[PDB]
Amino acid sequence: RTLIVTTILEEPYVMYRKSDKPLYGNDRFEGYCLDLLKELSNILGFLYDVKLVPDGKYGAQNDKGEWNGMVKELIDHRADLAVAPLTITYVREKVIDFSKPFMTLGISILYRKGTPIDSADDLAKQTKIEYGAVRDGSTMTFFKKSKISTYEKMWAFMSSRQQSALVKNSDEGIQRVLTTDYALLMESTSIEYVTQRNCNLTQIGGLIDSKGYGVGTPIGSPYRDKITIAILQLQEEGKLHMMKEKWWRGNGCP
Amino acid sequence: RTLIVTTILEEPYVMYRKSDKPLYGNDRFEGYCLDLLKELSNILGFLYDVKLVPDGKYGAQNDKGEWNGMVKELIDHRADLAVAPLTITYVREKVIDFSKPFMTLGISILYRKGTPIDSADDLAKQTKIEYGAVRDGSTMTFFKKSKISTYEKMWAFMSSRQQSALVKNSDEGIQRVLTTDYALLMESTSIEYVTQRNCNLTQIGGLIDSKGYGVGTPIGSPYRDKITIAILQLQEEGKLHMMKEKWWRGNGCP
Ligand SMILES: C=C(C)[C@H]1CN[C@H](C(=O)O)[C@H]1CC(=O)O
Ligand SMILES: C=C(C)[C@H]1CN[C@H](C(=O)O)[C@H]1CC(=O)O
Ligand SMILES: [Cl-]
Ligand SMILES: [Cs+]
Ligand SMILES: [Cs+]
Ligand SMILES: [Cs+]
Ligand SMILES: [Cs+]
Ligand SMILES: [Cs+]
Ligand SMILES: [Cs+]
Ligand SMILES: [Cs+]
Ligand SMILES: [Cs+]
Ligand SMILES: [Cs+]
Ligand SMILES: [Cs+]
Ligand SMILES: [Cs+]
Ligand SMILES: [Cs+]
Ligand SMILES: [Cs+]
Repeated sequence: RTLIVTTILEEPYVMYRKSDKPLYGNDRFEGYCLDLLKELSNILGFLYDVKLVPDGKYGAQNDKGEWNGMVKELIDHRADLAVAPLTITYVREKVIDFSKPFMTLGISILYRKGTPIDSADDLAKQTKIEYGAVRDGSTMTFFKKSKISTYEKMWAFMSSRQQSALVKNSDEGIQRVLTTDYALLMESTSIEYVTQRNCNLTQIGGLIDSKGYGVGTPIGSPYRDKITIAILQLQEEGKLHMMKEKWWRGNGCP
Repeated sequence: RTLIVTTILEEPYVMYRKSDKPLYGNDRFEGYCLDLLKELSNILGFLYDVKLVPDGKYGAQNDKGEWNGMVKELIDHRADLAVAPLTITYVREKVIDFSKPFMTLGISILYRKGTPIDSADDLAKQTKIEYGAVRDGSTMTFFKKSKISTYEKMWAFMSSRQQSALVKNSDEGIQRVLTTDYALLMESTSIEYVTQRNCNLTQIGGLIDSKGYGVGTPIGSPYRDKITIAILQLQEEGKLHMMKEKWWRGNGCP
């Protein structure tokens, strides 16, 4: 059987390969998520067809409760699997199925080395350093929904001034941190990838929560549980950690 | 109708409450897993009867391949849920359904403070300091099945003299660490709890793998997905973190 896999460009999970000529089909892509998909397909014995989500989004709900992104692709049975850094969340888990996590992480803070900022409360209690998150992502949703005082304060700040503190995507966020006085609230695995490559940046504080990425399937799909068992096998064999080290490790920080 | 919940005594997850009279029913018990069970039952709206697993085991396979412990209670439909620090593993996930994790953790090392030992490699390359794990637990299985060179060596040591380096339970392991030249390979969440209470002990190195604890249900359970959603809600609200802080915090160490 050939499975249709929805995905999205996101370093280092899914990237365009480098080549002298135009590329076609699955050969267009490489990354952690392509390696994962390869291992899963060998364990479970399926073939696969990788398609970028047409609207370029992960999956959030609008005011009318309608979904977009890779989540909507699954709800509508336009894909068999979503393989991406798709955060397992309460709201998504109500409308699609996820495997157990293939990576665990938490929200943390990307900012410059060598400053007095130590934690999110240090950001919450001031207004000179701007801070925000990718608009409509699981990090933003976390803050919008929080009832913890510090995070309520932070949400009030991020959402002020027509959400001027938010960014459209992680790359925009990375550039804003590098150039201006701005902190990005970012999933810790992406932070690790960034700070391997930008020696002037650092994670600030630890993880403010705990969550995972999981393979998405339509609700009621039989592949959800097979993929879970396959992920646990890869985890216990040390394969997922080897895959992470392959794609994360940078060129060293002087 | 009332759900039967299998569990096991294990500090600080499930413990006998302290009282001046004999205790009965759910009132016998307190701890992280009792708080979790309460929260789950309020979200999902069920009543429950907590029942200690009769053989006092978590769940492992005998040579015939028949299961025991909480895992077997679920297989046999003698319990509806298992709420305990029941590690989510490849072998278990084949025979029962686990919620998504309510806690994430890894194997690490419990040892004495003040020594030059820094990692599992340091242990593996020597014979003066003994080391082991709880017999037939998920940590022992990790070493038993590892194809990583260092962990193969460590397993060879752990299995000599008919497994004399292994212990029957965590308290025996802790007492051996306190009294003799011995390090215990232990789940990091249990190391955190021990080292807040025994000031001469410390965790050595970081986590050598990654995994979670989940709520166990029989394969096919109408509650598995409902419980996963409730866990996600409790995580996102900061309630699991608060519960961990309540039960882990000690006031005596350094
Ligand atoms: C790359 C981004 C936009 C994705 C990745 N996982 C989160 C998601 O699945 O919503 C988003 C990041 C975030 O919200 O910090
Ligand atoms: C307390 C012990 C016997 C349990 C706890 N979780 C692991 C399990 O579920 O197998 C075991 C610990 C270990 O093997 O380090
Ligand atoms: Cl699951
Ligand atoms: Cs090219
Ligand atoms: Cs294949
Ligand atoms: Cs679901
Ligand atoms: Cs700092
Ligand atoms: Cs509050
Ligand atoms: Cs700069
Ligand atoms: Cs209840
Ligand atoms: Cs009861
Ligand atoms: Cs299962
Ligand atoms: Cs050393
Ligand atoms: Cs040390
Ligand atoms: Cs080997
Ligand atoms: Cs302490």
